[PDB]
Amino acid sequence: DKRNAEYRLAFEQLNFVGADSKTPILKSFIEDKGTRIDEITFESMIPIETWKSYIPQLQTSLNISIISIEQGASKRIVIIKSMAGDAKIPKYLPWDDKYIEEQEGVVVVGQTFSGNIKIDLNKSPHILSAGETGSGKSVILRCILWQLLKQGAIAYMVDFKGGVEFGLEYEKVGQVITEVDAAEKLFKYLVDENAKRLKLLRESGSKNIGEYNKKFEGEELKRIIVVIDELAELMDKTGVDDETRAKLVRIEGYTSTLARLSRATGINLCIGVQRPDAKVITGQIKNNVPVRICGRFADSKASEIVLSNTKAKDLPEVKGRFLFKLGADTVQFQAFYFDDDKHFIPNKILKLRK
Ligand SMILES: Nc1ncnc2c1ncn2[C@@H]1O[C@H](COP(=O)(O)OP(=O)(O)OP(O)(O)=S)[C@@H](O)[C@H]1O
Ligand SMILES: OC[C@H]1O[C@@H](O)[C@H](O)[C@@H](O)[C@@H]1O
Ligand SMILES: OC[C@H]1O[C@@H](O)[C@H](O)[C@@H](O)[C@@H]1O
Repeated sequence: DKRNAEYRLAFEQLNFVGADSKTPILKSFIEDKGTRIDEITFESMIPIETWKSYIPQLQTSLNISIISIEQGASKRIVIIKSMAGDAKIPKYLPWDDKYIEEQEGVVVVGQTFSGNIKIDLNKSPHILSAGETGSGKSVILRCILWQLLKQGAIAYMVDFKGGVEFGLEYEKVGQVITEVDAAEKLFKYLVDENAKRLKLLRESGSKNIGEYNKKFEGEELKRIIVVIDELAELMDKTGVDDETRAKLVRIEGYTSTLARLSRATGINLCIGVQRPDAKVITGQIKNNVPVRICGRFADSKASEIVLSNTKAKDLPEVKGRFLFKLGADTVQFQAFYFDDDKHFIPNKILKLRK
């Protein structure tokens, strides 16, 4: 057993032995081939505090990035959460207009171990971005929005916090919705537009809008991008009056309809969530939004609501580091940093539209 031998040598070189004069014995090594976050279990007579003093050295000796070291079942077992030293992903990756894909509908959200995370909205039509305050889960949505705007999409932005998350500059490129009445009128219009698009597809014998657009020289349907800054603002009906609750009941239905039926019509939903709750990230939403982008959560319950797994509690504490899920994949990636002050240039969008 080569690996066991290598570790024994690395610890012997450090004279890293317990009160029994024994180097740590390797017990388990559970590896995640998607996130590249391993779980390394050891049995030693060495206190956890000595292991933590050796973090810098142990990283170089074992050639791993240590995320955490913690005590297990007994004060004789330690668990190391780590990534291999050869599993390099940047800790900082700024956005560059060079990452924009020429293929209409394709977006790039960041970098994984080998290459970029690309989402084809013609295949995976909706994106859910989950993350706590200061994670950068909204930076991802504005990045996606930028790329789609650069490809000539029509945009709608939903933020009931008076549109702070999308100021005056965003209003030059699209409609910023800040009230429940405007959201109800918007979502009703979106369900109706979607229904008109479906009948165009059925009538013309087209599989998607791309095919329909080939058939009609001057009647081209544009991709509609809808950015919902906070899903809970639409889904939580508590503490509102009878009238407002009924408006939110109806918006919940329009959103369900859109997520389910807007697949080949080019009407994409990019939803932000801060607090994973099954009353917000509903069975209907989860079943119809294939892409999940997830920041680090301390509670495995929060991660299970978003990803149907506990991997988001294992993420490194690096700002911009996220998990990407599409079907069977739960992949670690460093999101591009889309800085509004440097990167959101509204006049480039207005020039390209002609
Ligand atoms: N992709 C990223 N790469 C590096 N730093 C990032 C990234 N995203 C955000 N940050 C930083 O982390 C902090 C996040 O704050 P904001 O930029 O306001 O994020 P946001 O996208 O609006 O996210 P929240 O969840 O809604 S506060 C800032 O100090 C950013 O500089
Ligand atoms: O869904 C497609 C994506 O799958 C991921 O597993 C890969 O790491 C990405 O590079 C790719 O774009
Ligand atoms: O909010 C609904 C309205 O959205 C606008 O962007 C459209 O141009 C209108 O036709 C529509 O009635």
